[PDB]
Amino acid sequence: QNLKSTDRAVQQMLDKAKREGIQTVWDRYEAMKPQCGFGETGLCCRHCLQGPCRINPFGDEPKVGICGATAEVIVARGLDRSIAAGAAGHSGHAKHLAHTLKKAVQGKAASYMIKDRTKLHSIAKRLGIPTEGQKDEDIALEVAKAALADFHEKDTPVLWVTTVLPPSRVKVLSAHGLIPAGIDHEIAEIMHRTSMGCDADAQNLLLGGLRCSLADLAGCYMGTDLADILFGTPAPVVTESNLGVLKADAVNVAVHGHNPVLSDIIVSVSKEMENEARAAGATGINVVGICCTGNEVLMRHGIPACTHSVSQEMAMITGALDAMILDYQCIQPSVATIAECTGTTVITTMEMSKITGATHVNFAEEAAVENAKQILRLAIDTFKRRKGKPVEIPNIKTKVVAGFSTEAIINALSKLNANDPLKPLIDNVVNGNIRGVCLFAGCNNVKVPQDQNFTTIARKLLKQNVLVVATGCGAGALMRHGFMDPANVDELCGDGLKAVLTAIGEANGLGGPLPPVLHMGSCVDNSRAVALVAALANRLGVDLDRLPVVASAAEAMHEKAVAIGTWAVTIGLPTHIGVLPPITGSLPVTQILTSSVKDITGGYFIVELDPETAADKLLAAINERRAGLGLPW
Amino acid sequence: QNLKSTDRAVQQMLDKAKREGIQTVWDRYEAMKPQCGFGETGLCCRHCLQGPCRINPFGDEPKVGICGATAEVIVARGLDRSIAAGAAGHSGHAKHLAHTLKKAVQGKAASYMIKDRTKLHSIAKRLGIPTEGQKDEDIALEVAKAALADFHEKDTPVLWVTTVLPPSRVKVLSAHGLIPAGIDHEIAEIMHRTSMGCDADAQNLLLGGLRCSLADLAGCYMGTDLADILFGTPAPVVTESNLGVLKADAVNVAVHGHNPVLSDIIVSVSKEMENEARAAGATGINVVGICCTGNEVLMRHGIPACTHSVSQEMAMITGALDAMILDYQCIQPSVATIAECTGTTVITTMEMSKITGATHVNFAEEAAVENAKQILRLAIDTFKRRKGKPVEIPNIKTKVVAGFSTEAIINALSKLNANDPLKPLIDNVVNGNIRGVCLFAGCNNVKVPQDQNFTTIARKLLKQNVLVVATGCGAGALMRHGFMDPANVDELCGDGLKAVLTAIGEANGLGGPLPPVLHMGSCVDNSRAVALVAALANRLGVDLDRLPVVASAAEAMHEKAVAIGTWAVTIGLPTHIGVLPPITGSLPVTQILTSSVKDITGGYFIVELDPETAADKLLAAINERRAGLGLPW
Ligand code: SF4
Ligand code: SF4
Ligand code: FES
Ligand code: FES
Repeated sequence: QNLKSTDRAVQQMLDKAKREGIQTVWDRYEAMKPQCGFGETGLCCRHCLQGPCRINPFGDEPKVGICGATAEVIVARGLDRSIAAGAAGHSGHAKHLAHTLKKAVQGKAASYMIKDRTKLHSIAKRLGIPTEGQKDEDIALEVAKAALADFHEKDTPVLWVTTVLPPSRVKVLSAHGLIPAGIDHEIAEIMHRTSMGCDADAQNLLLGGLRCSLADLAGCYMGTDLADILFGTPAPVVTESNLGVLKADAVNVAVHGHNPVLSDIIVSVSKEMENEARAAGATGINVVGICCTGNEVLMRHGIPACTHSVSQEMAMITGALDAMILDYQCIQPSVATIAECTGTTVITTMEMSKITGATHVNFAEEAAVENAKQILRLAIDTFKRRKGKPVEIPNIKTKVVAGFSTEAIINALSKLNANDPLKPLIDNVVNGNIRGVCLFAGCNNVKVPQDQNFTTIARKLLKQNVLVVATGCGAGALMRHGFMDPANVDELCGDGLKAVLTAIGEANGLGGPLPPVLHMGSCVDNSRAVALVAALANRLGVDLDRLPVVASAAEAMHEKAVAIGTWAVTIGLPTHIGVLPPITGSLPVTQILTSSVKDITGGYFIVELDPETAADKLLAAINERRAGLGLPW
Repeated sequence: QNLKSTDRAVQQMLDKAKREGIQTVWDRYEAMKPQCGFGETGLCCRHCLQGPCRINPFGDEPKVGICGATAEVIVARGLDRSIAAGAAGHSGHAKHLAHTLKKAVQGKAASYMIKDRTKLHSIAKRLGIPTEGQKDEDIALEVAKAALADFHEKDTPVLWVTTVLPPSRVKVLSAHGLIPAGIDHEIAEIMHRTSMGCDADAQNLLLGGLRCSLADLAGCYMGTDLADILFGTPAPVVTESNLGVLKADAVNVAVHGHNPVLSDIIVSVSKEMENEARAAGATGINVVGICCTGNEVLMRHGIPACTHSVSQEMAMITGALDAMILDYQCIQPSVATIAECTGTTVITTMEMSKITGATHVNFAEEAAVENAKQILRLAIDTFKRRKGKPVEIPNIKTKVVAGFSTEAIINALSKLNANDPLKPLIDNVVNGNIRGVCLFAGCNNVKVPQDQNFTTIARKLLKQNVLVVATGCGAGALMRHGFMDPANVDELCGDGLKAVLTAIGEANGLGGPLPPVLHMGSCVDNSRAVALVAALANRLGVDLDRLPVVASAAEAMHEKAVAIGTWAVTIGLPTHIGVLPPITGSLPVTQILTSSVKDITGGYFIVELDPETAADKLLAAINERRAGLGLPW
């Protein structure tokens, strides 16, 4: 089972699923082998009913699509649609939060409110919305209106791009026509230009993809901004991760998906139904996180993380998961059939994300508390149905220190330099105690033994004094293997990084270091890493493509992860991807994405499936940036 | 060659391409055989990097996608994305025209203007925009603003849906949540909900697809409305079609694509450069149409149609096509390589639709006349380069009567009843002289011998007294085979239909009938057929799903054609498709789309590849509707 997952709790549940005959994502993967090589290389097109068209990577015909589309065009069009789909998910999430904020301050949903006034006012200021002499509810109404306005064309470009990057970067992007005009506008223009008989030039297509990836960035940053207003900006928190955070004698409720508009309420309501849970025989209601929605409530409330991404079914296999409360994105639809076997109540809540066989509860912000109670009462009923049934919760968990929003990181650094908080970080980059920064992002992928790339790469970088930050299921992988536990700094970190983590920790009252890896939150919270890197750029007076900062989507899966990787390139970062995107069937497209895009944005993809080799390539990229700054390396 | 195309001019050019070694769309099709059956049946998914996933239609594993996605989900998600892509093309076209209109009346593009004031005021009235006491430029600015507003959420739904269908139909659709909130909003929500780990219920997914198809309808109707304001509403016109409209001694310039914002200007400018063309040795500039842009200028100006859709390369093979001026959509990218062999100058004009190897001219409304002159001067230079070269223009053309906008049809009928113009049509439906109405729409498809389904089905319906209207490359197929020539009424039409065509024609001064088939314009001008059918419904006080009206996308290809077929179903029509959409791998999805959707919208798909059988099925659907109205059949 260690070929399937490096997580020992997952291995234990894989054994249980095997002897119980429950098919898993790994079993469905094995049944899919050998996979189609045309699709794997990108040399397949179904964009019209003359298809499917495929192209042999090598050999004889077919060499060209039926309409004349070359390999270059087919690969670029498929890639562009994946970016647009990712942008559609992150920005649909943000759009939902924008409507929630508007409702809240219009008096239409009293379960929601402005919790972070400071964040609200700074966002308003960033956008040029006046605050002086204004009601908070009116400032927020203006912010929500501005958020919704960025989805369409207007007299300004997308402000959640142009106001969040340095002016020099906006200038570079504008010169190449890469600033989005509107988030949904760009998504639609991608779908148009990639449809049959439209755009048929690889460079033109890919420039469109870069622009659409910035629409994805805008959606991420908008989602983080709005969630922080509504639910609070994260600060350091201590909790735990992995299946051992389940409790046989509690009602175990997983929140799973992405948008916490529901699950932040589930958290608060669950606390108030403790006595109702005790009346039914439980100790209380044990809310645990899966995937991004779990990251959101981990960051804000210290809710323990149960599992992530590829191993999500395994939480159900314990037999102790009484309910799984779903919104959207990254939910394996198998959970609805597995629930028949495990007893778990799977509940969908969003109109546009239903799963056949799951119970649907039509969540409305107007009714959030009542919806939560309905849902948790199904969870309580399910807990009662498993009175006397044995469960198998692996007794495996790690300690997790998390909550490192960019505001929190700045505050932590400010204890070393109150009026120039980024300077202590830059000082230690300059003197080599910090070699660079690496952001781990994205999913697990059934093709890669779960977590193996994240942990292999992170271990090598940490020993080379790289400051590692993480989001999404990259953070999930790292937390479940101990990388967010400060007790592991001695083992994992080079001496210079240890010195810095310790200096910052001891200045924040901890008597111990910061953890080896800084958890910056959910996938939309990749925007937080952008805020940090942009602030560093501004403090240094350089653009992001001169900073020793890289990104790694080491086990990427979702179209959202392709979008994030693409905007990391577009904003200037060397960006590793540890799974093959469907591009190897076109050398010209591969060359654009890994090489000549450097001349456009200064970033570039590093495609590398071997994680030891990927780490060396990422270190080389960091060190090239150090050399460009005149720094030792 | 008659297995490839039923058009004799196309057959002749296929022989020429064969002996010259020029590969065609039919050759690239042959090289693609056998095509992938997983894609053909819809049982393939590449929506994440764990894929590709396929499902065997029958037999053993793989039976399910790696994430758990069933055949039903995979097929519905692929279909939904095709609808969104079609919606993105028709509404990108409309959006462009909306910006052009705004520019025109803001004084920013004097080559454009309000040409149809009557149309402008009636659209304003339909939308609830005040006209009394307003400048035309201000009415138009408001109409353009309303058009752009329908692309995003706002306090009203999409007005180019809710103001163009009968209130009873809007009520049925609203009750099922099918009215779009915004055109690009729905496109993005499709891409979101079909991404990995989101919507996974076939019925829910397909309801989303129906709503997105109405976003496509809105884009079509907006495009027709705005083009009529800017360029004039079509009225009856006489011209010709097929390759014989090329002239060896003229500069032959094809306008090809969809959006006529450029090609309407090309037409007017070409007339003024006649003397410059004569100075270079030509008789003049001969502008001819390909695909929809050609339909647009055929309808408004009587520009002859050269060819359509699958046979577009054949215009170049004559050797006489001096330039091909492209905007976007349905342009085989092969034309850019074929041009090397044929001498043709292929010119792209739109930023988001480029073709490697073609010359690009960056058209701007602000500069339309100057751009046109630059483009036509390249065409003149190319004409000069072929001094003394033999050309092979097949001497094959048909006479075409076209221009039957809905306003024109109403005006024609009004000569039989001035104050109740629809009543003569309804009278003849009631007494059986008109059995029903059939709209032929959509593309040619290399899988079907070109035009064979359109002409086979049309011949059977016309003999059964069906009033046949046509758009797009369906109109192209019918015009090239003589179905728009009134001289063929005796041969083609049943006696009752002949009587009606003759009565209307003789009342309009013609001394002859209307043509056998009424050309209602381009693909967005399928919206004109909706206006006609909606007006009939309103006059009868019934919904569209009680009218004896059907649609046939008899040789469909483009994602746009899937979108149109889907909104024809959604607004209440029995809708034939003569090529397999990728749905046969899921019987549940097939059953929804061909049967249980009747219970939602009253329309339904008729999937039938045999055209004689399709005609019988369409007649049965028409006759069932007649029976529901209590009419003989
Ligand atoms: S768009 Fe071109 S390459 Fe794609 S399926 Fe259609 S014919 Fe084939
Ligand atoms: S979304 Fe599911 S079915 Fe599609 S490729 Fe990914 S794992 Fe396979
Ligand atoms: S041929 Fe397998 S992905 Fe299309
Ligand atoms: S397996 Fe051929 S279309 Fe994917």
